[PDB]
Amino acid sequence: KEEFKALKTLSIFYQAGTSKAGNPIFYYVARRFKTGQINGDLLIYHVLLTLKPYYAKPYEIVVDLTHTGPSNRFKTDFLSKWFVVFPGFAYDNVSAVYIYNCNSWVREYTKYHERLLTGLSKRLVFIDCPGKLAEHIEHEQQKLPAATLALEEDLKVFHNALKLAHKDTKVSIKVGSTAVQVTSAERTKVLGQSVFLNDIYYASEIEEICLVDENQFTLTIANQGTPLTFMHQECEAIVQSIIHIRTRWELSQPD
Amino acid sequence: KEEFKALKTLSIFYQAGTSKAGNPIFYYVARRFKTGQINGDLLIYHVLLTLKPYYAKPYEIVVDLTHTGPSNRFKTDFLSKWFVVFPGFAYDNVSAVYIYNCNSWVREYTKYHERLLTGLKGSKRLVFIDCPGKLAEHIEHEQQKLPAATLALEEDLKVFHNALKLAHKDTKVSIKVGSTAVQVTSAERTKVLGQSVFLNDIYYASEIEEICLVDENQFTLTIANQGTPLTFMHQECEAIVQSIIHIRTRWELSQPD
Repeated sequence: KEEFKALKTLSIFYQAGTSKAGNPIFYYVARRFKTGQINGDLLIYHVLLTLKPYYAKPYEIVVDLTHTGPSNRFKTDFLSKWFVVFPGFAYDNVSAVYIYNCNSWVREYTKYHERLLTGLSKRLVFIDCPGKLAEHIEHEQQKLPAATLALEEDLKVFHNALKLAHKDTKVSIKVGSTAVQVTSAERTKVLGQSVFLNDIYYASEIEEICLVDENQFTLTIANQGTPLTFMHQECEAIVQSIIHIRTRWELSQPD
Repeated sequence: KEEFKALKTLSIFYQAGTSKAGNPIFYYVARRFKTGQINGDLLIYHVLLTLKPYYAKPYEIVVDLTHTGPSNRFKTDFLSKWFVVFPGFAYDNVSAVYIYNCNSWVREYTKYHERLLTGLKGSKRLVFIDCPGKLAEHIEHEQQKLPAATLALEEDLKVFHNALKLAHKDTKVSIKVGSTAVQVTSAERTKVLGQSVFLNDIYYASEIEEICLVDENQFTLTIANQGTPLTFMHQECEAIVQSIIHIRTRWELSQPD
């Protein structure tokens, strides 16, 4: 009764709204699940009791993947457990699954767990732009977490950047007051589908900001051994942006 | 060596500038020391080694008491050790101690440890400072170097001027709401170590647990880890609450996952 009550306050999984096709919607906020902190069974049970009143009828799911990383992963055994516990009709009634803010780590996780994720049917809809969600759920019916919605406000956008790696990738770098977002300007495949990835780095994860030259800068990210390196005609302006953002953050942290 | 080297990185005690009387200036940032988490002797050693080159000649200290509370206290035996660990001349050589942002808790700490602070009460060398400007006056052509976090609390402030903090004894205060904190600055003076000063209590958006509008003229603030809630009276309470709710919401929207 202790930890279970808590999962509801957390808002990891909750019902809210109705889709344009008339089905109740549920939101799964991936970053709120902490692999080693929260007990798997409790989450499964909380999801179960939330969906139970509805899953004998058509329903839809919005998976909010913003900022989802290894600390939010479903371990191999837990992942497969998810596909066995709910009755069969429960899985059959999911009319659509909307994937929001899919990113590089999640893409790798799906490749590694590819054998199992095969089940996911033209039911998977990747929302490559916060606007396209409207094409399925009227704006006023939407209930993505306020903290997710906040990441889209007051962005300074730099198009035509190039992320350097074994394979270079064209990207847009977006600096907001609390985070840096690097969005692919080219599609990759995630589960057989072509989508735009959106990697998010909170000011609090940016350990170092280096300006190499007029058109190249790097970012050292907590828990990532290799720096992120980018090229752009306005790298000093991009570096200034990120420095201001991280400085405003540091000046607001606990004593 | 790995634990000691970190103290310099924490920026608790640092040198910066020269007074108008021509003496180096050192900054002690009170809120940056956390009792029961930092070997007390290590702070003394870090302070000792940074004053060593200068304490044989007159020097000055700026103590930033911004947001200082019980988690930053000098325990009795540690507070005592600070009076016996330095070379005699090192104390006499302290030409002045500027005290910035003294607050209610520090005032109480001072009454409670009155016995060990006797030699500070009524000292001509303790100068209580109101704003970064008055401190800069004593420093070379106004070149104060208070921590940037302290100076950020000073800008873009919405100020409510004639509020009344309610208690057994009511207090005239001005309520200031900034993007990251709320400040309650006394309008009347009180004694601290024998001097009549203004107190500035600071509450970070993160400590603001609950906000309640009582009447059109009254609101309450519940601060984390402080039992008694704060209650104020003022004609524009609806607006004071609206402004603090905004500041709190923005903070909540940025917490970790």
